Amino acid sequence: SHMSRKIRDLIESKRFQNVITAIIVLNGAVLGLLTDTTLSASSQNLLERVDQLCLTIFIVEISLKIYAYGVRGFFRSGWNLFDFVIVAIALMTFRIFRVMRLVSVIPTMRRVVQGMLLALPGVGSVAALLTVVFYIAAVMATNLYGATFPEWFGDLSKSLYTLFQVMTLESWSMGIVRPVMNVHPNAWVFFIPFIMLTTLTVLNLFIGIIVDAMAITKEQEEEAKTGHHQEPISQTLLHLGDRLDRIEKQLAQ
Amino acid sequence: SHMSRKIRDLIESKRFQNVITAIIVLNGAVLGLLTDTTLSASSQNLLERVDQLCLTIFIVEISLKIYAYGVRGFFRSGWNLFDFVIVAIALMTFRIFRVMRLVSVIPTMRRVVQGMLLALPGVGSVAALLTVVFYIAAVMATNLYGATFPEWFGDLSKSLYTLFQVMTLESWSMGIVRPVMNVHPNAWVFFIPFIMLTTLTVLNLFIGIIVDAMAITKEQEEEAKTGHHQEPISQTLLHLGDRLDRIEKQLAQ
Amino acid sequence: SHMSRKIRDLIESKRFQNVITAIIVLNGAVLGLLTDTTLSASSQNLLERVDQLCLTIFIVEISLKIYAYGVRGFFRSGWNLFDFVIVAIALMTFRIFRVMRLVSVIPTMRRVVQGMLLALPGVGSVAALLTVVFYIAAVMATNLYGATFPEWFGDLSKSLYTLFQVMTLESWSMGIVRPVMNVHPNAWVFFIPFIMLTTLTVLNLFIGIIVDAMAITKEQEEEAKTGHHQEPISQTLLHLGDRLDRIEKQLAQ
Amino acid sequence: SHMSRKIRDLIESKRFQNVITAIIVLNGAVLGLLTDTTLSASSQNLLERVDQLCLTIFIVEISLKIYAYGVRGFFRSGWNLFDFVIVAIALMTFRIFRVMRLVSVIPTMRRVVQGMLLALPGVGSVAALLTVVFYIAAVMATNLYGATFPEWFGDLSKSLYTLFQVMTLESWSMGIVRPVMNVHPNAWVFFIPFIMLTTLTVLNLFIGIIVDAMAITKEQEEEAKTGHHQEPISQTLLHLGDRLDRIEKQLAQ
Ligand SMILES: FCOC(C(F)(F)F)C(F)(F)F
Ligand SMILES: FCOC(C(F)(F)F)C(F)(F)F
Ligand SMILES: FCOC(C(F)(F)F)C(F)(F)F
Ligand SMILES: FCOC(C(F)(F)F)C(F)(F)F
Repeated sequence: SHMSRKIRDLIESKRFQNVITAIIVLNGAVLGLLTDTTLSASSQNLLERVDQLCLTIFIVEISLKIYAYGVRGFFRSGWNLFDFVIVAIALMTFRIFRVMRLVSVIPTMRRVVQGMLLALPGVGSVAALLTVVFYIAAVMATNLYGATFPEWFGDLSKSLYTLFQVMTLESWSMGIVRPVMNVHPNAWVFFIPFIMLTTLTVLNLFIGIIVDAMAITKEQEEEAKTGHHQEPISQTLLHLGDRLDRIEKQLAQ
Repeated sequence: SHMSRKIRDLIESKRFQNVITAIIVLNGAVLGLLTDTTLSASSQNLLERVDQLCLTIFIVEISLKIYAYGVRGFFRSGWNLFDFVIVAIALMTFRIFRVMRLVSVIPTMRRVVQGMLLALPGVGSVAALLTVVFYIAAVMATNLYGATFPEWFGDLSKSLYTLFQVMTLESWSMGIVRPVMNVHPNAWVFFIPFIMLTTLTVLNLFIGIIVDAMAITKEQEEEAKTGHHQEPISQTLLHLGDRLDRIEKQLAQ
Repeated sequence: SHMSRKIRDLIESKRFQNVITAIIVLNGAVLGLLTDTTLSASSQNLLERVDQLCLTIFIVEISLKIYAYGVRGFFRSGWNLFDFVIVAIALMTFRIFRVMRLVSVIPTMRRVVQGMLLALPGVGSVAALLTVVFYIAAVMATNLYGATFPEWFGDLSKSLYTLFQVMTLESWSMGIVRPVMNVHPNAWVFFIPFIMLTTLTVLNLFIGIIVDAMAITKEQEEEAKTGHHQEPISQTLLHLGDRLDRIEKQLAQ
Repeated sequence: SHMSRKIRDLIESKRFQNVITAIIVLNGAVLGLLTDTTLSASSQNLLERVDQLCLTIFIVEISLKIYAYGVRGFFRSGWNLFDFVIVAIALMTFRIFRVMRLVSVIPTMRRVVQGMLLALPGVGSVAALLTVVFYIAAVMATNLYGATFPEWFGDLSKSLYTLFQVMTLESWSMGIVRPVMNVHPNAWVFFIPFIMLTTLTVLNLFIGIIVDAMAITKEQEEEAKTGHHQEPISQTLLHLGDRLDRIEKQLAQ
């Protein structure tokens, strides 16, 4: 109980964070050195020991945490969970994902990610509309072009892949649409509207995420530093209205 | 009259919407399975029955609607009409367009689309300017390059297609402009200004649609949930001016 | 003097504008039909008469204008001048530029263009910075790569062209930078920073034009329709401060 | 002391600035003429004298400055330092960088750059997140594809280069991902999420820089011209609250 408190004070320490950071980076650097195919077996052996170590430190850390907060207190945070899964999973193939923990552990990084996650609900409808345009476009392109262009359109999967490439504008004309039009001369009537509508919609999607993510992140940075945020101008004005109701009611008296 | 009301209450139900949704998706999934060229004839036969069914359910739905609102009440909504045409047309070649009904039937999706449609008027002039730049650029490119580069510029249609590809930046240089400059060394004086002006204008077009669409959609989401929207800060301030005129007029008294 | 006034009333008419519009479009459509290389000589002859006619109507129009406003009144407008040059020039090679007159004659189109022109001053410094980055990058790329890659970098002109292509991201890697790195393995140290800095700066340029152009255009549309614009919230608030100074000064009394 | 003041008045002069500008441009134009490989040795000799001259003028300038402000006063400005290094370095290989001095010497250009530098801190976390996604993606692509695609993925450096090309969307599909999928058919499960996440994040990075840079630059342009800036609407409203507290406190009296 005094122990809990002294440990929670270690954990919530800034030096302790710096140390977990340093270990994430180290574990990351070593997984990077291990991509190098030319390494001696002793080189690889060291590196792989450096990694067992990193992972052991994380076990202690997570222990120090589940303890100083209890099972239900730790698992109350999605970040703790994420930290827990990522570390636990290594105890049972892309280990480099452990480097994501730079996000869970560094607060300003965590707040960028939380802004983005929190913005996802409010673009869900733009994303659904994009999804529907894709699905429809892919069925039509399969039926229209699948028999004459089967590597690009031969089945629904192929069509979706190709249309995604088309929406990114990558070789959409020299590589896809001009060859298509040599066999189907009006194919531009399909492809040009597809491009116009998906590029508009995907930028609508991007801009909505970003504008909202940034506003959320900024409120969170405010709360984290002063315990509150700026009131919306919206509600500042309403309050000004209140002081003017209590002046018109004191002026009638 | 009590029937009408009990049916309108079915139709406007949330369970009924969920069911029409489920049928759109089903009809959609089956039109997707039917792109698959390898299907047995019995497989295709089933799928095609699953589709007759979906379309029959939509007939009933639309019936339940034209009735519970009458001919003129139903046809008062552009969405009802859209629903009606799309379903009626199937009763007389891209049937997959029926999946658009996910937009007409799901309200938050409908509001995204309405925001976009409603924003179109206020960019009509940017779009016209883009149209004029294209038309002019295509006439000039036809006259300048049509004889030496006829696959890309040989007629007005070819020129427009090529210029659209150029504005999207797709192979504009390695694939179009460098080959053009080997014959017409100053062609960069045409193509580089075209690119600068159309990319600026089309992004002006995109940003205007999106900024307006989003503001409209957000007002509509507000009205749908509370029957009104936020007053513009603009007009909140004017009202503050009013309470200050009735305080300066009570203070002169 | 009464004539002047009755003519100025014709000119400023909405039917007269519709008629000049109709003639611009006609002249435009015919210059378009004339790109078609397959035309009979009689077909071309007609079309070319349709064009002499269009241009004659414009002479009358401009006459009706220089008269009903006098030499100095007409030439007081940049649009009148533009109209005058474009029409006069045809009386002494890209005639299709006459279609620009759709912009000079249609007011909502004119206001889009005026917004863009008026926004140019306030991005002049971002544009200059882009210009400087290009100039410097092109000198360095010429010296670094000109001897080994002379078609892309062999002189300053070649370098600028190539770098413009690189900033648009068009084949920048498969077509330019990977071949360059086969001879100069660290060339990515030049090209990747160039891309990062020019794409950031050119989007800064684009966004500044567009945000300002749109705000200006919107003020102009306001003035054109009601003779004034919205006061900036900025100055609305200052005025609110004024009414509160005359309430604190009446409250001290 | 009177000398200092009369020299500081020269230096801070508008004619003196115009003259340093003119010399930067000249030095720049000559370094440009010197890229031209065809020059006579006498042509190159002149040009190289024109450059010694330019650099001498800059020595005097910098002297006139270090003097009229003293060692610690001059070196108090990052721009003076930059000017000093750039000029001093030439006294000990990309000399064309001297043209950057157009930025240090022209104030509206300096303010664009200061806005951008000052905005960098507040996107540091978005940039770090992009850095982490890249690092992780490059380790995984090396392990997944390095043995079968070693020119693109054969080591970490190769992977990062390729992924940067992929994020710019340049030939990402016809040139990289389709060839990859012929050997590793599910590679789209890696590449398409990479593209979606990096393009979203890099645009978040770009938009944050630009929005902040522009706001900072605009405040700086305000201060430079009137010695102060616009107060944030934020704080204008708070002040309005103050005058309403001194009216409710005078109205209770
Ligand atoms: F070598 C490691 O550095 C990386 C990481 F993740 F390991 F820390 C990074 F920071 F660049 F991303
Ligand atoms: F298989 C069907 O799913 C699609 C649709 F339209 F049919 F519902 C979608 F939702 F993904 F778009
Ligand atoms: F055939 C003519 O139509 C064109 C123009 F300019 F001539 F009017 C346009 F409107 F599309 F641009
Ligand atoms: F020839 C010189 O002109 C250039 C510079 F930098 F030298 F001044 C520029 F202005 F275009 F960039």
